Amino acid sequence: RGSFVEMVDNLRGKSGQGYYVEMTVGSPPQTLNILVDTGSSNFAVGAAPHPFLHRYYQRQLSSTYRDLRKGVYVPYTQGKWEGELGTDLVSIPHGPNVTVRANIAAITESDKFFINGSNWEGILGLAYAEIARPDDSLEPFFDSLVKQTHVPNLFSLQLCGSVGGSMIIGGIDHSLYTGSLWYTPIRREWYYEVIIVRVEINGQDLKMDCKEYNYDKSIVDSGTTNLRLPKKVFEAAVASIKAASSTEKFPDGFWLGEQLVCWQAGTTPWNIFPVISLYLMGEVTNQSFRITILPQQYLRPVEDCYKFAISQSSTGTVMGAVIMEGFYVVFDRARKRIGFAVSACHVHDEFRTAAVEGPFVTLDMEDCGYN
Ligand SMILES: C[C@@]1(c2cccc(Nc3cccc4cc(Cl)cnc34)c2)COCC(N)=N1
Ligand code: NA
Ligand code: NA
Repeated sequence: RGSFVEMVDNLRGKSGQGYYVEMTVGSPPQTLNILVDTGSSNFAVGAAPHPFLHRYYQRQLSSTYRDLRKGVYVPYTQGKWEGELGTDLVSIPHGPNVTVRANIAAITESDKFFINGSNWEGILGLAYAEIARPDDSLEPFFDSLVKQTHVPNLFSLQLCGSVGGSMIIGGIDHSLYTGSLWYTPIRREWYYEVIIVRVEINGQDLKMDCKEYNYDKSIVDSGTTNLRLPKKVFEAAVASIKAASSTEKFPDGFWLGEQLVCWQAGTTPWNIFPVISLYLMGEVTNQSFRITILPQQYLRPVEDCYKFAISQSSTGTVMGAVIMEGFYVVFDRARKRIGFAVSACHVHDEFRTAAVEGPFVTLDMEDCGYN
């Protein structure tokens, strides 16, 4: 409890390609790098020699593999994969010293799923059974982990924005954050759904009906890059950010994520860009707290050229890597709550820092949830 030195800095990645952890599947153990995803609930790994893959799960080499004789087809907005379901023994070498039997989707065919040039070969869906494919009877990895061992029912993530970080399975490491954790309820166990109750750009309340912030939901998602906002809310959001940054100028394509913007090095104009504050529903009636991020988070380096990493959504709010990179995030499943604290490793400058502050008084917070 409070210290897990063997799990610190167990995450790796490249900018724009996500955060992965080392895992092993099978007996004898086969090592794979696996993308950490709080926004889905399947453990799925490449199992055939797709050209983009450094390696893949070879079931024939595992004595502990059990076939479930069942297939799954998983289409996403743009990409898809299909696989064969089975179970096997799974470990996390820089995680707890346990081995569990978990469901695994052996990916046999995929389209626009694997990234050319990336160093990961599968995905670890850490969300709940409700959104597992093909249905909620396929037990997610973390559920199996907790069912089968003494690992406490929680994990935490420090995403450090080339990239790195920590996944603490079964606890919290207090070295990884400053100040206090502040918790928001998980509204429902499907995605890690939360409720946003107020939004400010540089102190300026958007003053929208707070229902709009969570239309049709708001989720915390390590498998998405952007801070994604409901269209109606995005429209208000950029309008205020554009106006806040009207000092200098960039094309209108930039704000729709349709083109990059560039400055010469040593001299990105950070200060003309506003901070973004999300107030989150608190643990107590009429009580909220707020988390604050920087352009460092929402203007993402591409290789000094940057993408604007806030975008509109038809799927609700998605607090992706743009948000999580400012914070140590505690997925306290046991108490159905999400904790945020200022990350010890977050990218900032000498003028502004990421912030987690409270308590604030906010009335009618339950009206903020969409139904
Ligand atoms: C299943 C699904 C999925 C499927 C495949 C890859 C990813 N993740 C990613 C890909 C490429 C770049 C990334 C950079 C970051 Cl920071 C984080 N995830 C990244 C996520 C669908 O999309 C949303 C979701 N939550 N999970
Ligand atoms: Na247990
Ligand atoms: Na601390």
